[PDB]
Amino acid sequence: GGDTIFGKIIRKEIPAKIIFEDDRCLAFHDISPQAPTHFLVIPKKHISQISVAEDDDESLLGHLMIVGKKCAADLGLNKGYRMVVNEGSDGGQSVYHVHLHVLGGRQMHWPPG
Amino acid sequence: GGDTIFGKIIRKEIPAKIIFEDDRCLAFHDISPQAPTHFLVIPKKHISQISVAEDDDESLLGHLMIVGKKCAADLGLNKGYRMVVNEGSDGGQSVYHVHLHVLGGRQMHWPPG
Ligand SMILES: Nc1ncnc2c1ncn2[C@@H]1O[C@H](COP(=O)(O)CP(=O)(O)O)[C@@H](O)[C@H]1O
Repeated sequence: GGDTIFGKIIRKEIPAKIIFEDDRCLAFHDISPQAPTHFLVIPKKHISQISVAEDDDESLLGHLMIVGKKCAADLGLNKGYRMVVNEGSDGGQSVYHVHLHVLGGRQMHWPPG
Repeated sequence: GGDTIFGKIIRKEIPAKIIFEDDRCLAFHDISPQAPTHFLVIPKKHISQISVAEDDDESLLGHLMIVGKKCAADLGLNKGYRMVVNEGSDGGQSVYHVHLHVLGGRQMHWPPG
């Protein structure tokens, strides 16, 4: 689902510590975590960045989060966590396939970067 | 609606520089801005934290995101931005009512807190 490394991972072309999968997304642990628990929830539809998402991707986008809070519960993150979507340069996006970051396992700080 | 500060704002007790509103959500500038452009998007129905959210609130959550991107774009955050949702303790939540954070203007750093 796309011409980025997230696509290769979705296509099972390369490995990722896969956490959850359904027909429209895939959750896996970040290869370079910034917290004890750091995983990603990505959709299989190739949306490059959130600013490019359609009104018609609303449920899908909400699914990513739904999936996000579920998988967090199942990783023993009962004390809280932070969810992050980055858009472009200023935002710090590393891969141009939209995705949700879920980080837990320590105190997250303010500001959020 | 709500008991919280955000319930007070949904019910116009205290004003807010409203960027957007609809039947489902409300977007307003943050009074403790962490970047040049820093705004919040809360749903009008009371969900206090993301872990108590049902699969039913999926499109409403995708909607906060869709509106988030709309507003960032309407407030001209063309270089990028970052959306952050805070969960419980570890997440740094004090305001117990679901809310999407949108930050822009400056370069956002990694890790996100
Ligand atoms: N009257 C208000 N108008 C706009 N934003 C507000 C108001 N009161 C509180 N907020 C904002 O609520 C946001 C914080 O919510 P949380 O992320 O859940 C908790 P914390 O600030 O402890 O990290 C802050 O950015 C703060 O400025």
